[PDB]
Amino acid sequence: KRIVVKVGSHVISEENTLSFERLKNLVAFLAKLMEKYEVILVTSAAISAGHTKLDIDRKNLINKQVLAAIGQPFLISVYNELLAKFNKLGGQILLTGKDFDSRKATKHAKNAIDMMINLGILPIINENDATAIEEIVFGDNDSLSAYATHFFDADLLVILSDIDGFYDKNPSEFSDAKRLEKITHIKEEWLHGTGGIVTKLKAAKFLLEHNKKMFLASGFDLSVAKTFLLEDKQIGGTLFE
Amino acid sequence: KRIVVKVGSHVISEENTLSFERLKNLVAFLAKLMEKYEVILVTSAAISAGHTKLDIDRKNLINKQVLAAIGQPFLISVYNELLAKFNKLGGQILLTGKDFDSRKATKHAKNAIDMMINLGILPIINENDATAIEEIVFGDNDSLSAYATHFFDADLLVILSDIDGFYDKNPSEFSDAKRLEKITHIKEEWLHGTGGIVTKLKAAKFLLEHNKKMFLASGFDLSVAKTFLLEDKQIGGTLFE
Ligand SMILES: Nc1ncnc2c1ncn2[C@@H]1O[C@H](COP(=O)(O)OP(=O)(O)O)[C@@H](O)[C@H]1O
Ligand SMILES: Nc1ncnc2c1ncn2[C@@H]1O[C@H](COP(=O)(O)OP(=O)(O)O)[C@@H](O)[C@H]1O
Repeated sequence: KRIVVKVGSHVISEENTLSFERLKNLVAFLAKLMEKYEVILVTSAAISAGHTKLDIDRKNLINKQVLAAIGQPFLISVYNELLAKFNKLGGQILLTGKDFDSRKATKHAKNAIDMMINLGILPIINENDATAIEEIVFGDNDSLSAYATHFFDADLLVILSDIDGFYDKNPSEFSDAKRLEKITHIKEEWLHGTGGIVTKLKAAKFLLEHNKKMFLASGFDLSVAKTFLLEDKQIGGTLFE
Repeated sequence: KRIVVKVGSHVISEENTLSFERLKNLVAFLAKLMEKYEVILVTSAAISAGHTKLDIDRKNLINKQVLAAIGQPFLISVYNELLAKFNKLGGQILLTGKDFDSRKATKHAKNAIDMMINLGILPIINENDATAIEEIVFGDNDSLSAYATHFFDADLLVILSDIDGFYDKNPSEFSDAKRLEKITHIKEEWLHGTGGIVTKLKAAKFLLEHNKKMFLASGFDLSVAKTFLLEDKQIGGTLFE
């Protein structure tokens, strides 16, 4: 069983810094996951990381690309210092949605990833923000992680988010919103920023169409994600299957 | 006036370590060039950098991709530590030859690069070894650096190398080999590893055909390159124009 874990920007960053508390917790979780599964990490937050090195505004798209260029290698260095605690290494992979249309590009990427996994190295994927901007504009890697799950032959995508699950209505607006534990179909009526719930549901529709699964849970408190993946009991979050 | 400096793996590597000395020398040189020019760096040695962290056999191709994934971000952090001496930052760009065929990918890349240069950030380009292997197999970024030069609107590509220039015959094999100081045409008759002189000549042919220039010079002794670029005077190397 191979899983893809996707962590959004908010999960690993505050507005002016990286969240070392949350990164530490995530990395300890990934180290444990790696004993039980083959694990691929899809990370965001290169822009946050770059912003710690260069204080320019994030609204302009081209500014975001520059910040990502500066931030990406530093973000990887942070993951590597934290992984060192568990005697693990992380390898950087940059991909775009268009790479996934290419048999050749996908095959080369899968070769590297498969071998990393074989050596117990953690593959860490992010968008190539030099050549593509889709995930910077809208989605924050939700789609990229879904494509990775299918094309690298993983069984499950786990999205760790500031959203703890999918509800019958917006849970931040409506205190009576009820959590949907299981979704087997994504309604078209359900479908610029991080992407919100819509990019999460679009990723799920892609995965459902390729007979794969998605689990949506909190990256702020890892209890639900931990119990699902390590205790095989669902006590929160939404499973799409 | 904009230039690409390409540094090969030999020039910044030793047998089982990075050449920190020659990197330091390179960065000091780049810091002075930035006073006079818009500068783009194309670097190799992600594989050497990775072998420093992971002891697997460098001769296998998929191993090289893995070593590059680990090494690339570490290599960038070493550039950054050296650039901090001049209060400079580097930003990572990963490209492939195939990216250069797409107008959209190249455009997104140039947008980021142009802005980095405006802001004073050094763009540091390498091949994306997840999705392409061409330069790993044969050429060591000669061709990628030629494409970068043309498509990001630089006037001159400087290749820094083992060899101090292009010669009328192989200077390793012949004591009377004469160095050709200026070259106006690439004879088709002149046309796996780092590539030898031929990938350098293919690069020059590409650039002459696009009304651009190339300077082949030593990366071990920077005097010829420094004098050529900072003192507009050729005392060595080969100029292609
Ligand atoms: N039906 C719904 N179920 C869950 N969350 C929803 C729903 N409708 C709206 N939201 C809201 O979407 C918001 C944006 O999510 P977002 O911040 O993009 O997640 P991430 O940062 O992990 O991408 C959340 O604050 C959430 O409250
Ligand atoms: N006509 C020539 N001019 C210069 N070098 C040549 C020529 N023919 C063969 N060579 C060989 O090719 C080498 C340059 O290629 P390479 O070792 O790949 O350089 P780099 O260190 O830049 O990767 C030279 O050191 C030389 O031994």
